[PDB]
Amino acid sequence: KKTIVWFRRDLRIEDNPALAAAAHEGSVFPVFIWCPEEEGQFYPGRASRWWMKQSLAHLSQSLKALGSDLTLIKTHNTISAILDCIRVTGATKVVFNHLYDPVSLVRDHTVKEKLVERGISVQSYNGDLLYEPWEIYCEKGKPFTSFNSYWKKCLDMSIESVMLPPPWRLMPITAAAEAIWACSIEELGLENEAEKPSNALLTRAWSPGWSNADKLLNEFIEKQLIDYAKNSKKVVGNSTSLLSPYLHFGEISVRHVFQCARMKQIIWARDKNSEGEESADLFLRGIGLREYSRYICFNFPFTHEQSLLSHLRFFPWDADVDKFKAWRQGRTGYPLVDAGMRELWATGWMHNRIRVIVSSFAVKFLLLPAKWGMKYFWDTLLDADLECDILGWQYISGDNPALQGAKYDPEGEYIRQWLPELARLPTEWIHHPWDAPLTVLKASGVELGTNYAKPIVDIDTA
Amino acid sequence: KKTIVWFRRDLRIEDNPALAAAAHEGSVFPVFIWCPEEEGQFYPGRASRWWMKQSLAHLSQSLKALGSDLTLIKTHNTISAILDCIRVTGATKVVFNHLYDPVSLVRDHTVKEKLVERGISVQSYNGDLLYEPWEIYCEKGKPFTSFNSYWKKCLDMSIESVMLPPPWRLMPITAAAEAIWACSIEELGLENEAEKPSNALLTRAWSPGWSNADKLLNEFIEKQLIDYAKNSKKVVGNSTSLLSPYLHFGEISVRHVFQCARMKQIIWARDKNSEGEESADLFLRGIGLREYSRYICFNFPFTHEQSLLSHLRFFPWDADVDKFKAWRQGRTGYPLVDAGMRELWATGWMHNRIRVIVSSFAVKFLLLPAKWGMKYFWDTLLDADLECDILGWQYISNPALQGAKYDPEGEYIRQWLPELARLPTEWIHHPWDAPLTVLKASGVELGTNYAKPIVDIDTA
Amino acid sequence: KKTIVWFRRDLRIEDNPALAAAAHEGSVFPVFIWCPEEEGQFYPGRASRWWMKQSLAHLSQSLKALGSDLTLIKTHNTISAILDCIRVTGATKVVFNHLYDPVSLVRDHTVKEKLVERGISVQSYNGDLLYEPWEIYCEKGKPFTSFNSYWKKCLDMSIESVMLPPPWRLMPITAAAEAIWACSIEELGLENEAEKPSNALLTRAWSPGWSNADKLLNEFIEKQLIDYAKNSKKVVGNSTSLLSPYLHFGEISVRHVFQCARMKQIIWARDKNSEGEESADLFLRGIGLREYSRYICFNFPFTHEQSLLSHLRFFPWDADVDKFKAWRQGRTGYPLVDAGMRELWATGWMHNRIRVIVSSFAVKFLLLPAKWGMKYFWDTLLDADLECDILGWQYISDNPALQGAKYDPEGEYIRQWLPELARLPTEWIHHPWDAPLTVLKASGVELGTNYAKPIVDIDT
Amino acid sequence: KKTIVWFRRDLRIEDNPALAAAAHEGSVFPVFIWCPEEEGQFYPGRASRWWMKQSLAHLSQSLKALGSDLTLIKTHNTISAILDCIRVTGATKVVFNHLYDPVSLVRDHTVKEKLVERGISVQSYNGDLLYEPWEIYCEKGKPFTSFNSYWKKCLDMSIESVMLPPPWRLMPIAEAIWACSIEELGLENEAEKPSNALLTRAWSPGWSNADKLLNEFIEKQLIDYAKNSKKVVGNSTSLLSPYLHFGEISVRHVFQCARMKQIIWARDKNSEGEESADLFLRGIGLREYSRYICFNFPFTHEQSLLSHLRFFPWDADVDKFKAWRQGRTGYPLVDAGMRELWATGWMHNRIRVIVSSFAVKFLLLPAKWGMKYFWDTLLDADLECDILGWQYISDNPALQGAKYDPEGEYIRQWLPELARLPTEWIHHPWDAPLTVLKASGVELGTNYAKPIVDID
Ligand SMILES: Cc1cc2nc3c(=O)[nH]c(=O)nc-3n(C[C@H](O)[C@H](O)[C@H](O)COP(=O)(O)OP(=O)(O)OC[C@H]3O[C@@H](n4cnc5c(N)ncnc54)[C@H](O)[C@@H]3O)c2cc1C
Ligand SMILES: Cc1cc2nc3c(=O)[nH]c(=O)nc-3n(C[C@H](O)[C@H](O)[C@H](O)COP(=O)(O)OP(=O)(O)OC[C@H]3O[C@@H](n4cnc5c(N)ncnc54)[C@H](O)[C@@H]3O)c2cc1C
Ligand SMILES: Cc1cc2nc3c(=O)[nH]c(=O)nc-3n(C[C@H](O)[C@H](O)[C@H](O)COP(=O)(O)OP(=O)(O)OC[C@H]3O[C@@H](n4cnc5c(N)ncnc54)[C@H](O)[C@@H]3O)c2cc1C
Repeated sequence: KKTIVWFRRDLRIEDNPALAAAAHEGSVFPVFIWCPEEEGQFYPGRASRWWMKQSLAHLSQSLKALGSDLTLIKTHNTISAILDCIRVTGATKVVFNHLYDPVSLVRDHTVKEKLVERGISVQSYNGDLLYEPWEIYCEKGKPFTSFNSYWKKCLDMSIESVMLPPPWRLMPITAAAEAIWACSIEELGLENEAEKPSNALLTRAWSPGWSNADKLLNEFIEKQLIDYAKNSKKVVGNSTSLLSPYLHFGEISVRHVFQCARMKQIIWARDKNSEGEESADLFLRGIGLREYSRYICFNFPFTHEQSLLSHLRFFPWDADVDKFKAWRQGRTGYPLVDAGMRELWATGWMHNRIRVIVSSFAVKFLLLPAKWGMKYFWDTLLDADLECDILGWQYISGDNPALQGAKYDPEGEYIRQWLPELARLPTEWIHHPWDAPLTVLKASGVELGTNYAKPIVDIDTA
Repeated sequence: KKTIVWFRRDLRIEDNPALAAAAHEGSVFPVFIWCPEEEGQFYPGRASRWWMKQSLAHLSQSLKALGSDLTLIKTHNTISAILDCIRVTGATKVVFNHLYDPVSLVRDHTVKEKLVERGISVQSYNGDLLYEPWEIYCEKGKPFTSFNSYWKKCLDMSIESVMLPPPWRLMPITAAAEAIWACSIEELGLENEAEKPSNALLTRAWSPGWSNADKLLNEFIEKQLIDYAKNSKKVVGNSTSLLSPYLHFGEISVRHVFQCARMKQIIWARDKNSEGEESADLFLRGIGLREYSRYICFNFPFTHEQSLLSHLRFFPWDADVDKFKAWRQGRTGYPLVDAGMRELWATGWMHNRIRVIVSSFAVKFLLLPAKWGMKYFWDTLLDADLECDILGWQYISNPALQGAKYDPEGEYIRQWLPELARLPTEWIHHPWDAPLTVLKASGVELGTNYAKPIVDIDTA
Repeated sequence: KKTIVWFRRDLRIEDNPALAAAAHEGSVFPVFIWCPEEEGQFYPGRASRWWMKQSLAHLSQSLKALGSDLTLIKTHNTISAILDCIRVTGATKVVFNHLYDPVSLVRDHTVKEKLVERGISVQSYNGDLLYEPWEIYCEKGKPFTSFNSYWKKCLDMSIESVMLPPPWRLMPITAAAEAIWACSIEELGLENEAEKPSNALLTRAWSPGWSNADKLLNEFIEKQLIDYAKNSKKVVGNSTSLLSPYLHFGEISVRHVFQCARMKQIIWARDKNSEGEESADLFLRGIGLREYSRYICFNFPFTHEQSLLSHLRFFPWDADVDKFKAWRQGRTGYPLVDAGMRELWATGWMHNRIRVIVSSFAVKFLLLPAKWGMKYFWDTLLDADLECDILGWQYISDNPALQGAKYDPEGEYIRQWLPELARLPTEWIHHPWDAPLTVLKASGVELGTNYAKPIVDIDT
Repeated sequence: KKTIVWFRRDLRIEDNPALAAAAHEGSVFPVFIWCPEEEGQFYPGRASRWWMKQSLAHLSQSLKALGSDLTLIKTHNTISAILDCIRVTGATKVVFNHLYDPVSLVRDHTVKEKLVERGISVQSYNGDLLYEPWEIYCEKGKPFTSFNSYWKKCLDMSIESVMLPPPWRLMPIAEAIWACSIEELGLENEAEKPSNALLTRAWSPGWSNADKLLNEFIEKQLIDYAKNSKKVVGNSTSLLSPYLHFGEISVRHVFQCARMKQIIWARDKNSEGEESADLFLRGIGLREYSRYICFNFPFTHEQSLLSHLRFFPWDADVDKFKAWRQGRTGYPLVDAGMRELWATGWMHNRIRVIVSSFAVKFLLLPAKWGMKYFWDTLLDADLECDILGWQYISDNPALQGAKYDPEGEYIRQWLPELARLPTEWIHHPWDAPLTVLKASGVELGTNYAKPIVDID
């Protein structure tokens, strides 16, 4: 009994329907493979690379308490290093968890069918979704189009796979020679040397590792799930889940956040505390958006499999740099649009709606190439998914700054935290200081120019 | 397409494997049967009757939120009433859970028989035990007999069940005709109006219902599981888990107690938190006693002699009434056993230490018969589970020595016997022999505001 | 220049105006004189004495942080005693505080007129009361007669006392070997020997020392004083302030608490929190009664000229000593009565509402001589003063079926002290002997075996 | 019987010996006079002028509960109105509290010189100090030279006054000439009204709040004053400066409870606390040294400046100074100053000396030219204390920034741009070699103003 477990994005030792199977047959030794030779343009971002650089030491320490080791390996020809350890340990099946980005379904399918050459087979599993992306059908076996009708379907199926248990103890493979070309994390070029501390001060407002995701989940529900309904439009403060980074990397089983959040939604329904019950629907509706991402990405091919889906690939964005240089620096001249970008670079996370503020501003007002923008988004955000992000820059494809600010920001407290220079305007007309009278600004300490960035462009022509 | 569940001691829906398994094949219809006289002498006790009357009503709301209603039949011909309720819907399935009491075992092999022979399908499930007591083997087909040997093997076979989720939208069928006599719990014979006002005062210390179980669990594991290894032996107040009733009635799925109490055990091991790693494995071994009862009842053969298997069937040695009239009134004299019985009579629960002190003195020194022993616990103890009771007495078949390891400061005796508010611990645990002056200066004159020790410990 | 500060019942450093006045002239060194040969019948009780022994030792450490050393002395005659201190110190002035009990006014009256013969200036300083018992008169200069006729007159006073700070550094003065006839505490003997191991169990519910006082008052006012209206008549739990013993021994200054609430009340006086405003008023009146007590004990006849009003020794007494030893052991039957004495004997303190029940008991429903009723209270109350206490046995000189719901609605007070009634329904606990047998036997209470019978019929 | 107490800078009813001194007698009538033209330059700034608005709104609502009333007289001339209200009410006493600033010193003496004509006696009471500087004459009348020399004699001679009780009853007793409302007594202008809105987030005036910050501070954080006082980060300071300035809390009562817990920790041998206490009462301490020099000599011995800073020429220009309140001085340790001081009206002491010392020693502006601006925006504008520190001044942005900002998170809280540099660089970005610059998000000149200075 010898089996290899290949790890991609399931760095958790609780509710893994790939790992959990392996503990039955016999001993194992896991494997992480990093091959930057095949990703083409889909190479990871700048801090997302940082993320994997951190949880690994957290995870690999975990097997040292369950009696084994995660054994990292770099290479170009993943098949060969697979062919290597197949030669050095004599296991027969290589279990693993599915992936759904279309830079992976080509990688998996080819390596498996080239793995039968040695009479070597494989069983793939589902360890990151609620429903299969091939389960939901219409009446005639077609793909849905409206998520709302989609969510009703998944909401009344109630069929899951299993919430498996955690294994008791691993069966460890002894060792092997050093002809696999890598042993330690540093040789993996996840993070460059010139930016090692500079890309490390995000550790104040973050702490990866599934051990952390457990603390953050339990502390979340009992404390502030009752107020998620009356906070999801509040951009200020930690007013939402903050479980975006963990989910993309598979550190907390989303089919576990679906139970431990479900078993509270029933309690308030029993007590008829309809306030708390109403907050639970938007949350679970939240996760359901994520299914709409991948399910479409598999039923339809991603963005038509080309540059963009059907219409926005050759739109004449102004072929200019400094505005694009200005869009990210935080000097566009607007309170909102410049607000978060001073914070995006600060901790690599923004509210879910503010992103939809900043996003539409560039392509629809600055007229800059989204490829220059989305690439920056992939370049900077922690949890920069491949599938949902391209969904994000489709709903943003098809806004008076005054009105939407008050609803999003009622009392002018957000801008005062990420733009301290404007801490002396009245709560009225703060979000659009260029519209107020000239003399009231003199009443404050805001003078556009040398002490505050004038607006790059205005809506009068925009 | 149509099924009829049948709850016996699984008053819970989160992880009810005999429940979700019915939700997928169509529609369901819950039921609860009461066995008034087919229990013979195994009629549940007084207090234990009360806990059920508070658990069901709370539970009846819970399934109501899911869109269904629990029905309640009271008869001594279970196969008959179940055979009647079948013809109201024509279901081909009747699910339940596996139980190992000597009276429902025989009740179960027949009900399937009268159903399989009559030909209507039925599935059982397992939802009360991690390991089924037929799985564990020693070499080929023999059982173990040393619990440490048993537990040493359970820690090395992780193959077990899979905790399901709770369903979403349950659909009953019709509930058409009440000819099955859909009796109400108030119409169900659970208590007596004469004694009813007294028993309701138990709510000052407990609150039944499965939903309260969860709010206690997270209240437990996140707060005091880290130091349970240094609070199990301190009899005073609330130290232990206080889960014993909720696990007897299936108020909470035991396995989920074994997940959320393991993940908080692997974290400390990774962190070198050597203290917490000790207190974790003195709780998960705590549950381990629980299975070991079940594994002796079924796979070891039952009491071939009377209920007490092969130890005490000849030497009761007494038929007194006044002594038994004195042992349960807290007028014994020993200021440790007295502090218990008033604790039991006041809240219907004791700590595991005291449950082995009031017993040992109840037989080794008071000369009373064992049979009188078990039933009095059997009538009042909230968590009176029979399998975990014969184990309680076969473990047993001066207090100052044992007065130190369990309660050193003597804080306990000054909570339930306030007459001794002015005695130091050097004489609180045995007043009969203290110096004559110390009793005078304190508010204790033997016999007048406290009775002497009922039997001399020194000789007998 | 050189002075001798005298400590009698004001063991505090903050706001001791007799001391701060001597914090300007020169060097000071404290003194505590003891003589158990001048009080005779006024010898403070058993639990009273332990308060001194557990407050002085707390005080002495506080004065040594400022460069001083409280000396302690025994003597048969204080006059000859203090003259010894002149023998070595050779100081010049003498400052003390005023008292009002009938034993001190005679002694201290001799002190002034017997030290001027030695050409020694001597002063007093009234730092224990709010208003002088002699300054308040009627319009015609006669005294008042009734409390409420007096309290309104005391809410508009002009010539107030003064608040003081604590000095920084005290210049001590070392004279010679300690003294004649005595030592620190050993020869004064605040406690006998064998009584010591028992008394220490009082520390669980009290902690002497003025340093603990300030922690309490700040903890009491800004946390509990808002609800004093709704807790003044609830017997269970720490309803009232729990300040009585400190304010007797002067461990806190009465003119500092009275300020700390008035400045507090005016805050609520602005926001229209009358319910918070009104509860503040009762505590204010609570100080009014106590001050009222010192009034009539000075300008009205000395203890009314007798323990019984002037003679009051002829009416029916029927001295049956059996009940007395029967009463104070808490075995009388009336569960509220025996509730008290099982708290009075375990923490040396009761709620004042309770103290008017039992006090009515020993004389009315039992006919015992009142002097037997003081000898117990004086012997075990931790705040057994002389002046307010005589008021207690004078304010009195009612059916429990009613007042039971008056002061303990749900009956929590009985079940905390008497646990054997833990299974009566609440509407019967306050009077069991009216119960029907179908509920006594149905509960665990058998009148006459474990819980004593009524000592006497209520219609007697 | 009636007496006219005269509230000047003691807006509180607790421990006010200029008020309760009337209570022994009888009816009173409080009045508050303002004159925006007799103070000349000392016309209080925008910051302090706003603070006055809340307290009087808070005191008037306070005294009325005692069955009384407090008008709001305004005048062209102070001495005139008092004799005017005299005739209307016909009292015999006009008590008030002292103020030891020379601009108002002579004023009270001017009214002590006119009241003896009418034959109504006056009584001034000590309501701001533990030691009214007349008694502390040492060595027969030669004042001290340092502070600690001054702070020592008072200790061994620690005689004080008696903390007087609060009052119980205030039975009180036409147009007090051309009586004016609250808003005609202009403390604000029309424009600056809404901009004063956000300042409420930082403070909440009123004597009824001073006690809370007092009692909360004494029993919660006074242990950590010895270890937090040299930390710019967070709230590691009492923040009791304004509440103490306007007489909203009796300064001696603060010394009382402080000394109480001090000796308490001496009992339990908590040696760590006992240094936390003695350091703190030193904090109130040097305040007393301010008025001690301001009495025995007028401030700077005659005028606003001692005798010197008229030579030693300045960098006569405003575009330099125009940067300062704009907070573009390059050094984030300074530009973290103005961005706060502009937005809160308060700065920690240590930052205050590193910003104050800058304008004269590096920017080289006129010293008075910067002091005046502080009077406009610091919520604690006080001549007898502002001139103290400015006379206290007359280093390295990294060598000193290390003690008071170990992680720099104080800068990443007020300077949202620089949130991505290592802690050992964020005080002087120009030293960070270029490899750590473009990788980080800052390029000086566009993403952050270049330091307009030569560092040496
Ligand atoms: C004479 C006698 C009779 C008893 N009768 C019962 C009975 O009817 N029902 C009952 O549940 N327990 C019985 N016990 C055991 C004991 O009362 C309980 O197991 C335990 O004290 C309950 O406290 P707890 O819930 O805090 O236990 P904790 O140890 O704090 O944790 C709760 C869990 O501990 C388990 N556990 C701990 N010790 C034992 C044990 N010795 N045997 C079985 N399970 C154990 C329980 O199953 C329960 O699920 C008896 C013991 C004796 C000596
Ligand atoms: C029969 C009888 C006997 C009493 N014997 C004593 C005694 O020996 N010693 C003693 O100190 N008090 C005695 N009292 C007064 C009162 O019962 C106690 O002071 C009791 O402690 C009041 O509760 P408290 O002080 O804890 O309430 P708190 O709120 O803690 O105290 C209120 C304050 O007001 C005073 N006070 C309140 N009510 C009264 C009152 N009716 N008379 C006098 N002062 C009052 C208390 O001394 C205290 O300073 C007696 C009262 C009665 C009716
Ligand atoms: C150049 C300079 C000018 C200043 N101008 C003023 C001014 O106009 N108004 C003003 O109120 N304060 C002034 N200060 C004092 C200093 O600004 C205060 O410490 C700070 O503004 C408030 O902090 P704090 O009250 O919480 O200090 P804490 O120590 O927590 O407060 C204790 C109290 O002691 C006094 N105090 C504290 N530090 C000092 C100090 N360094 N010098 C004098 N007294 C002090 C204050 O009354 C303060 O409220 C000045 C200090 C300097 C160096």
